[PDB]
Amino acid sequence: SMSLQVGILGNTFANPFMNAAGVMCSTEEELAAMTESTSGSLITKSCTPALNPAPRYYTLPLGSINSMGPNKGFDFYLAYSARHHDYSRKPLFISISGFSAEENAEMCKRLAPVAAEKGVILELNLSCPNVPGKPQVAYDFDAMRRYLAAISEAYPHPFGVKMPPYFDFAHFDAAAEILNQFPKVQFITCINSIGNGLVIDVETESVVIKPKQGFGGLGGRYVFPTALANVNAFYRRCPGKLIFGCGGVYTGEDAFLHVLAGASMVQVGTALHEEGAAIFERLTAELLDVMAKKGYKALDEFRGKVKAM
Amino acid sequence: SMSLQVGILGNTFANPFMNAAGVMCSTEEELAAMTESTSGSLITKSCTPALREGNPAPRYYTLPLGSINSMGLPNKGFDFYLAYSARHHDYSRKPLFISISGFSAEENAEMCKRLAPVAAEKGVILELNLSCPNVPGKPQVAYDFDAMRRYLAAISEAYPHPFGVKMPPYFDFAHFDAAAEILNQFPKVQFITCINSIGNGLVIDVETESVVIKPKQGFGGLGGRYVFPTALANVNAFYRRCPGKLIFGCGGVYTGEDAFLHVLAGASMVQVGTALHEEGAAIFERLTAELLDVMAKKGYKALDEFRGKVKAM
Ligand SMILES: Cc1cc2nc3c(=O)[nH]c(=O)nc-3n(C[C@H](O)[C@H](O)[C@H](O)COP(=O)(O)O)c2cc1C
Ligand SMILES: Cc1cc2nc3c(=O)[nH]c(=O)nc-3n(C[C@H](O)[C@H](O)[C@H](O)COP(=O)(O)O)c2cc1C
Repeated sequence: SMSLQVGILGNTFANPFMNAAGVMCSTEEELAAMTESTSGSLITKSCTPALNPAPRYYTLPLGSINSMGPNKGFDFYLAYSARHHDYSRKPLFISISGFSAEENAEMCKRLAPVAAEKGVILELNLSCPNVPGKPQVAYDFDAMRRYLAAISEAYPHPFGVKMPPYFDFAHFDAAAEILNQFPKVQFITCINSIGNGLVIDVETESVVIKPKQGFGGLGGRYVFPTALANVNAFYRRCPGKLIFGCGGVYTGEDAFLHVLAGASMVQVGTALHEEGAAIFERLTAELLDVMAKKGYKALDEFRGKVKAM
Repeated sequence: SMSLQVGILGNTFANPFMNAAGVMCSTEEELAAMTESTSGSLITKSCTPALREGNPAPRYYTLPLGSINSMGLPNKGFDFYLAYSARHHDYSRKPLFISISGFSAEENAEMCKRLAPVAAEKGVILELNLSCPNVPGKPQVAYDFDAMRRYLAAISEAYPHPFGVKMPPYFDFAHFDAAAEILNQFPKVQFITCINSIGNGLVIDVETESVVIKPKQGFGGLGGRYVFPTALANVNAFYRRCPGKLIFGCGGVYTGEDAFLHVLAGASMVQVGTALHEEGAAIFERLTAELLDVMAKKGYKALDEFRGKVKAM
């Protein structure tokens, strides 16, 4: 009849839904909750080789702002991949975001045998937007290329990159031109949060998060049109790669638009932070309802088929 | 005993509010309606040396939380807005800004040369648009710092008066610092408007499975509530890094509280785009009353008492 299945990266995902990196994925107990949910997959917290002040998160009327910075260290998440994750349940992604090309490369050499033995999939975070002193790596195309070449030399398996939003076609073209030179980059996740927004509270006349003078990354309804644009822009310019959509998903109708724009998988951040892992039962049901009303039987029938006018 | 007055640029503004460039300001009838409204000021549509019809329609679309547009600088031509500044605008009612958006530094400098005598006699104030995010082929000038420096040097040579610049949003501190370092080298840049729309978003209709505006494959500039936290961040980022310039806030203003936050972040004037497109010029009566109500509840008597005073917890 109808299916939400996604056959990519040598895996059959039950549906396109997973958590966004950093949400519900830092403790063993959250990973278990994610693994136990009806999501098609899950991803770990972006980790650093070794293990920001609070409040570092804040629920907004239209979404969220965050200045998280915090992880249990690479060894923990590599261990969770090694012999703690139930792969018969769903595939697993691990997010890494070392502070240099060398840290990332070192971490990948370590991951290589786990990935080969267990099937865990690397997502390299080039876009993280609260790193004090270090702007988004992918906003500096010379640094982008150096990271991607370093990882490609150190890592034998395919991997993905999590990208910041871009806001004009020259940057979309330049980024896609670089990514298209690295065959091991098999997927691109669009988008990380929109960086360095600022939220102020009317009553207290104060910023709502402590680090970085209140500047933090935006998620949720604020970022949805930007996320769709980036998904579609890279879908069009990187036809040899998969696009994962991330940003602004609250309903199956939101997920439908991400897929229409080009998304293979659909990550859920702010809405999952608010709803918990039961959201995935609602999203799959809502996605299927939209498809039923349109007569679609599989995602491959409309992925990327947004009609221009 | 409370006041919304703003004393900047040699004028007294009755209040901080004005239209955002491009909204309700393209024809004489719209400019007259802005002048008759209670806004403290107004600004013309960004103009080119010649008249332009702009991008094919539909090119504007109302979103749940704001708007998307790819207008493409439809405008009556510089000569029209110059004549409005010189001969029709009632300066006893309120000050006037003229926005210009030539396609090259030389286009902009020729327009400024003709504007200069009108600015000297009548007092119209120039806003240079470096951020227009829908001109097919031409990317946001202020996203290329070499072009930005070139445009500013060209206008500084051509134009004798202080002027302002309308800026695209930035999203990291390296870019905030690069832009502010350039701006601080041009003494004639006296105000900075943050922000123009967030460029090249994309909206798709679920029912039709197609983009909602025609140009550029449906990609267009976002306005309205989507952009509010980004707009506040840009206002405060430049407020901090350009202490010798005024900051004008633009983006996401639908209420007097939204305007209060802009001023708290450092805005001297507050521009209103999407919300004004939807409500019309009566919005300014509501915004002033709402802003006065926020200040009454806090004991503020003037905007100088809290402008820029956001507390970093
Ligand atoms: C609290 C929080 C923590 C996050 N941590 C990470 C992270 O560690 N690595 C990463 O690549 N993205 C991180 N993100 C960004 C999300 O993965 C996602 O890109 C963003 O929130 C937009 O999705 P949304 O609109 O569904 O929230 C984080 C987001 C939030 C709100
Ligand atoms: C229909 C429309 C036309 C616009 N035209 C211009 C323009 O000609 N020049 C300019 O600098 N900005 C233009 N803008 C951008 C607005 O001035 C403003 O920066 C943006 O809409 C964000 O403000 P808002 O959230 O209040 O809408 C236009 C915006 C819209 C929606």
